[PDB]
Amino acid sequence: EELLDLFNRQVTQEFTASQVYLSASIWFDQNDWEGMAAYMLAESAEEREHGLGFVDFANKRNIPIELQAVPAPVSCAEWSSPEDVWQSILELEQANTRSLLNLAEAASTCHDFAVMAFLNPFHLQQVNAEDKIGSILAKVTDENRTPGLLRSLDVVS
Amino acid sequence: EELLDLFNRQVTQEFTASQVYLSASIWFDQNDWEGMAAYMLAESAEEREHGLGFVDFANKRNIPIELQAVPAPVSCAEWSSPEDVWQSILELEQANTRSLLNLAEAASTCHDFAVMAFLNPFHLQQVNAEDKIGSILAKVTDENRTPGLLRSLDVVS
Amino acid sequence: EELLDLFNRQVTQEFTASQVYLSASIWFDQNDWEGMAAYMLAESAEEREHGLGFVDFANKRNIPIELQAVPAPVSCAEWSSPEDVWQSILELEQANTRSLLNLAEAASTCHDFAVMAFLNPFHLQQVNAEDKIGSILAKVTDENRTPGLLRSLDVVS
Amino acid sequence: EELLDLFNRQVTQEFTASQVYLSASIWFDQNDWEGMAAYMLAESAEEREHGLGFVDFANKRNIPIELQAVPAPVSCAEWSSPEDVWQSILELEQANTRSLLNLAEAASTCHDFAVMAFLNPFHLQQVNAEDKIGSILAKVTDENRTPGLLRSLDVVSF
Amino acid sequence: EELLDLFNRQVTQEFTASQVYLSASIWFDQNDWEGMAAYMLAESAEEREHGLGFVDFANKRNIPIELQAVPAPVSCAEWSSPEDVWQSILELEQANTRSLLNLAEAASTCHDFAVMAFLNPFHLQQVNAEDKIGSILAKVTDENRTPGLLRSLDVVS
Amino acid sequence: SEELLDLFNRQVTQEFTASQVYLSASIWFDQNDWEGMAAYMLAESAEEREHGLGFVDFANKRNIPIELQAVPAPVSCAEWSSPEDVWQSILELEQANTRSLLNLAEAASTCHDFAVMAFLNPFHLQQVNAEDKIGSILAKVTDENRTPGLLRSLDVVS
Ligand SMILES: [Fe+3]
Ligand SMILES: [Fe+3]
Ligand SMILES: [Fe+3]
Ligand SMILES: [Fe+3]
Ligand SMILES: [Fe+3]
Ligand SMILES: [Fe+3]
Ligand SMILES: [Fe+3]
Ligand SMILES: [Fe+3]
Ligand SMILES: [Fe+3]
Ligand SMILES: [Fe+3]
Ligand SMILES: [Fe+3]
Ligand SMILES: [Fe+3]
Ligand SMILES: [Fe+3]
Ligand SMILES: [Fe+3]
Ligand SMILES: [Fe+3]
Ligand SMILES: [Fe+3]
Ligand SMILES: [Fe+3]
Ligand SMILES: [Fe+3]
Ligand SMILES: [Fe+3]
Ligand SMILES: [Fe+3]
Ligand SMILES: [Fe+3]
Ligand SMILES: [Fe+3]
Ligand SMILES: [Fe+3]
Ligand SMILES: [Fe+3]
Ligand SMILES: [Fe+3]
Ligand SMILES: [Fe+3]
Ligand SMILES: [Fe+3]
Repeated sequence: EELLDLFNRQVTQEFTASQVYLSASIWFDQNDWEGMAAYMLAESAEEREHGLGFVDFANKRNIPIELQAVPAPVSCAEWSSPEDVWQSILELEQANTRSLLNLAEAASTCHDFAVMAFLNPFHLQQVNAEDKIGSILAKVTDENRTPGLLRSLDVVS
Repeated sequence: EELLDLFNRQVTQEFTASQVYLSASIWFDQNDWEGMAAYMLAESAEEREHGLGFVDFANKRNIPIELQAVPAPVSCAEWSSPEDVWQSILELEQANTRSLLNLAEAASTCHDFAVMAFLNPFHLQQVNAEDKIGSILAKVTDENRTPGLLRSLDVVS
Repeated sequence: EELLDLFNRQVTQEFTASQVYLSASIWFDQNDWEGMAAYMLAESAEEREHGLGFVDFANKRNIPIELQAVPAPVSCAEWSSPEDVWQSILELEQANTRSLLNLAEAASTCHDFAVMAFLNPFHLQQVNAEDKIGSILAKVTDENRTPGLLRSLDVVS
Repeated sequence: EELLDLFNRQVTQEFTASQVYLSASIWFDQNDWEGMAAYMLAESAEEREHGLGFVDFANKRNIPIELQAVPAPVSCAEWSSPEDVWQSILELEQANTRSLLNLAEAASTCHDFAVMAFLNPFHLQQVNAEDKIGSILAKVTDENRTPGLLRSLDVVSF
Repeated sequence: EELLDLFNRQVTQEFTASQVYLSASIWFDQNDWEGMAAYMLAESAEEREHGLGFVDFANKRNIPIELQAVPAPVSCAEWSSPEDVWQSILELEQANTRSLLNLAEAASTCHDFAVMAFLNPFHLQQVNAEDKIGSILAKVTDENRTPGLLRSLDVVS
Repeated sequence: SEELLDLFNRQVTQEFTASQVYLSASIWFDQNDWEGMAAYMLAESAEEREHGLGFVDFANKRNIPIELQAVPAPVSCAEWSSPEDVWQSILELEQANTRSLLNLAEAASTCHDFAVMAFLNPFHLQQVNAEDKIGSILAKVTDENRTPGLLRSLDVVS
């Protein structure tokens, strides 16, 4: 019952992303990027709400949910500049997107029209999230070419 | 530094309790106790906010946080009735209280007045939380003596 | 009483900090850093308000206060750029913190519960104050790596 | 004066009632009947207000008031269900009614028209108070026949 | 244990003070000091509210409370002037302060952080209460040096 | 101008000195339970500090280098034992704030420093107001304090 397992794992993936955003928030705060830290913190809350959405839909559709361990974030070990963090967040969102497309591909195989309809807005959110992060990362990578300049973006924007 | 250690453990414990309250709402939902499930769901969010509060203080005080795995909730698999769930949630809160007091003990021994001040409203919150859950459990245990009657409590949320 | 002595020293320490913030405001103003000047000026009034809070408590609790001289700020003479100012201010705040922690320890030993309670919000204020000065100093030190760029933090504030 | 004496005893009886209501609040609360607890709590403040009213009238009328001890409520030692509590509260109000009629009898005897006029709203309050408490007791006694049912109306109601 | 006892005594002391304040309102009213009487009456209600706050906390923390007798006030038999009343009220509050501090000592000894946190605002209120009473008494004692002058305090504040 | 810069610096010192003397006075009044008088001195302390900040602000704009001096420990408190003594000391403080403004203005006139003279003018008028008001309070205090308790009644009302 691959579909029920993938749905279950999607919840884990959402909560996993929430923790990694939190991890990014903490690294930014510890290094005095309060603007970038606030953005990561909001995204952490948003990834948790996506998870809660999946759980609620599962409850309604009698998809048994069993909550799994939420793994320790580990990219924070290696981050040493804002660019490192944003790049890890971009990889996280790309993985998020692949996991949703797998889910929707299993639903399609099983003719599970309800699940596919449920997933639609999420596919469009991922498009927007990858673009947004991609854009932030491009800015960060450009600005960090001059010492101190990126520190101006955080504060202003 | 056992203080740093206990502070990290507290963050973990708050997120752990968040997940346990989510598993409770899941079980309540799946068994058609929507009122009780709404309540657990809001407590889940609240525990997460307590975790965030600790993280924020730790950042400001240069207590380095490293996010740990959030363990899977274990007790659901054994719950059979609402009484079982409210009992596990009472134990959870009793544990929550214990670890706040341990943390506070270690702060005291260190003369860390800032940490003690920070924890005061959580100590008072814990008193309230254990009271409220104790009270709910007593009602549940009294009302469940008549078949069907507890379902009536549940349509009071 | 050493408690009495320390309580009186704390008043002087708050007024001393007010003067030193004022000295910084002056140095910033004379050097055309109006945004940083305004910020230091507001911190000078706040420090004076803390002094006054201690004085008022002392009157109420029969701690005799005798006001001491407020020494001339000395660090201005050596400041050459905004980094030097902000680093002196961070030191000032670290010393404000230590003096409050010593007062609290003296209060603890005498079982002076009222003094300990009165001090709690100042312990938490200090945590915030050090985090905030720490974070400005980090930005200032990063942005001053490019000529003129820090002058852009000041105006955009 | 028997009147001065009864007037002072009236004050004591009110403050005693206030304490007994408070002990009922505490038993309810400790036993997780928060609605019944809130009711008793509000009744304790009301009884205190009746005592203060008597005190104020006494001062105006030059009846010297000497505040007496308010004894420890002791029935809580033996309460074990809400029914026991409300039974004790009914007895309490029947006693409040009796000390009021004693005071009024003595006032009538002495032709103290002012005192009797002062007492009239209290005589009507007691009527209402005894009626309300008796009705709550009848409800509690009927509901407690089915396990759990009483609890379900502490919550919904009070 | 010492904590449950002291906690019960504290409720007793608050209700006793409530009666003592009532007793003073009585004495003032009987002697045509309506202003001072109204003030004592408000204080009587306020002490009663403190007692109820302790009771509520004890309920929540499972500190069994059993209400003790409220003794007959007895200072009233000896009061001859406003000054004697206000002197008894000062001693009353100094005794209120004493017992709070003992309760706090005992809580500290047991590491009862919740009780200590609950007590902190009462410690600060006692400081204010003793100040205010000390100050009223100074005024009464000064003003009563000229016949009839104290009747002025009363009809104004 | 050298004596003009020095006097302008001393003027800053004088305002903050006065601010601390007024605070000393608030503390003495509070400790002796004159709350009304205490609140008035505290308000004055803040206002004196504001005047100082106004001088600092003008100095900065005019490029008069300000170096902040020690603010001395107030010492009149040691001597005060009634409200009269506190108010007299405050009158003499405002009389010295006045002399010191007039000195400054004298140096500026000499130097033809028109902007400084313009800047001082409202402070000259304020000092008139301040010496008049302290004078009036001190006369009231000294009159009232001839009857025991009387002064106390008017801290409390006014
Ligand atoms: Fe978003
Ligand atoms: Fe997501
Ligand atoms: Fe997003
Ligand atoms: Fe986003
Ligand atoms: Fe928690
Ligand atoms: Fe909790
Ligand atoms: Fe909760
Ligand atoms: Fe809550
Ligand atoms: Fe601030
Ligand atoms: Fe600040
Ligand atoms: Fe400070
Ligand atoms: Fe600050
Ligand atoms: Fe009633
Ligand atoms: Fe009623
Ligand atoms: Fe009623
Ligand atoms: Fe009554
Ligand atoms: Fe009654
Ligand atoms: Fe009070
Ligand atoms: Fe009060
Ligand atoms: Fe008061
Ligand atoms: Fe009290
Ligand atoms: Fe009191
Ligand atoms: Fe003035
Ligand atoms: Fe001035
Ligand atoms: Fe002046
Ligand atoms: Fe003035
Ligand atoms: Fe003025």
